[PDB]
Amino acid sequence: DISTGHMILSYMEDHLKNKNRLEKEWEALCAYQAEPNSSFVAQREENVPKNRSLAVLTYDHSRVLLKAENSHSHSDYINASPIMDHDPRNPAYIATQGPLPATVADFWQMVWESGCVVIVMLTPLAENGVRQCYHYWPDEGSNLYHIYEVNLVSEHIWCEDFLVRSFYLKNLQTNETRTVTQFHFLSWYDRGVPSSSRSLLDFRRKVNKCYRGRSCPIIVHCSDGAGRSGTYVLIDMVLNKMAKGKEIDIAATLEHLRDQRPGMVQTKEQFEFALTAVAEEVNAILAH
Ligand SMILES: [Cl-]
Repeated sequence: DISTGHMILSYMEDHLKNKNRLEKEWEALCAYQAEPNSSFVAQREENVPKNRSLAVLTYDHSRVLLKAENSHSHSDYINASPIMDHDPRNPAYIATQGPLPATVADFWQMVWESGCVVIVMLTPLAENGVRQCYHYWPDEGSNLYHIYEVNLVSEHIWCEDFLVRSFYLKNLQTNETRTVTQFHFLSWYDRGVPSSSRSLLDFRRKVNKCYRGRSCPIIVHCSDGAGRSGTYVLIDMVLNKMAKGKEIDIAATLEHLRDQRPGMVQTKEQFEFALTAVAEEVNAILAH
C-alpha cells in the first residue's frame, strides 16, 4: 500500500514530471483506437435526439440497456456506458451524458434498474448561459418522471465547490422506494479542470464514504459524460488500486476506459490534472 504509494510516485516522476513523456503518452492516447468501437445503435435516426453530443456516442459493445417493457419511449437506448474495473459482471460505474429534457424519464429508469444509489454530477447546469445538463431533479418537493416519482428530501452544502442532495425515488409501477444520494461538484467547468485538486479529492472521499461498499454502479455524469466524468473515473480507479496493493500504468488504465466509452478524458490538461491529483493524494497519505 504505502509500498504502492512510492510505486505511484516513481511512475509520476517518469510520466507527470517529465513533460516529454506526458506529451508522448497523450499523443499515443489521442491516436489510440478501441476495438470494437461501433456505435451503430446510438447513431440511429431514432436515437439522434437522445444524444447530447455527436462527439461521444456509446459503443454497441458497452451500453446500458433499458428494459424496453418499462421504457417511456418503448426503446432500450440510452447514451450511457457501463464501466468495469475488477469484475466483468458488475460494472463499478455507469458514465452517462447530462440527461436532456427528452431523456429524463430514461435517466431515472437507468438509475432504478441499475440499483444505483450514489450519483456523481461534475458539471453545473449552465456555464455563463451555456447549458450543460437539464435540471433533472426537483428543487423542492416532488416531481414525476414517467413512472418515477422523485422527492428532494434534503440538501447538504459542504463547501463552495461541492454539495450533496438526498432523494427518495419511488417506482410507481412496483410501489418500491429507494434513497438515491447525489454528489454535485460545482467548480469543474466544461473542457477544463478544477482549480483545487484538494477539493475534488475531498469530494471523492465523501462520495466513497457513502458508497462503501455496494454492488450497484456509481452513476457519473457531466456533459458529454466523457471529459470530466472520465477524469473522475480515471483518478478514482487509480487511487482504488493503491487502496489495495503492484504495477501502475495510468495511460493503460485510461485505455481500459476508452475501450468502454469513447472520449473519456477530453483534454491533455485534464489528463495532466488526473495525474497531479493522484500524486497529491499520495503525497498526503505518505506524509502521514
Ligand atoms: Cl435493438
